[PDB]
Order: sequence, then structure tokens, then C-alpha cells
Amino acid sequence: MIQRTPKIQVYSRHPAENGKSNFLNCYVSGFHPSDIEVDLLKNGERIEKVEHSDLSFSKDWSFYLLYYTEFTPTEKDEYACRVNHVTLSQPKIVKWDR
Ligand code: NA
Repeated sequence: MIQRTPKIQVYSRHPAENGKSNFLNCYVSGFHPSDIEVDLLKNGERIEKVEHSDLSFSKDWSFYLLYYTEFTPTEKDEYACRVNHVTLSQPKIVKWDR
């Protein structure tokens, strides 16, 4: 058996074909086992509608998840990604910078 704690990165991107659109992204990387729970949060509340959840693996024991959706951030709102995995004794919450 092998188990590996996910690396978690939270960031925003504008698709170049539609620059007015903005996406909030949580990239959860290099984890094992694949069992996982991942949410985007707005002001502590789970965002229910997340349009994209893309899972892949490299080696059989290394998984990668890109979890993202369109959003409209204001200066006041706080966004975060919350991840639960067997390697994390408590949920890990990573704040979006900006
Ligand atoms: Na856990």
C-alpha cells in the first residue's frame, strides 16, 4: 500500500476566448488513495454548482483533480477549497488569495 497527501492550489483563470469570464480553480494533486472529498467555498458555505471536476492519474498510485467553476468574485467575498482525504486528520481548507 501507499498513501500520499494531496497538494492543494487555489487560483483564478480567465479563458482567453472569453476574458470576461472568471473561473475559480482547486487543483488537488499527487494523492493516493483516490478516495477524496473536495468543495469550493464562498464565505464558508459550500458552492453547490461546480461545473467541472476532472480526474486523472499518472502512475497507478498518483491522482490529480482539477475542480473548477465560473464565478464573480468581489473584493469582500472570501473563497476557499476544502479537502477531506484519509491522509488529512482534519479537513484542509486552503484560502483563495485575491
Ligand atoms: Na480525513
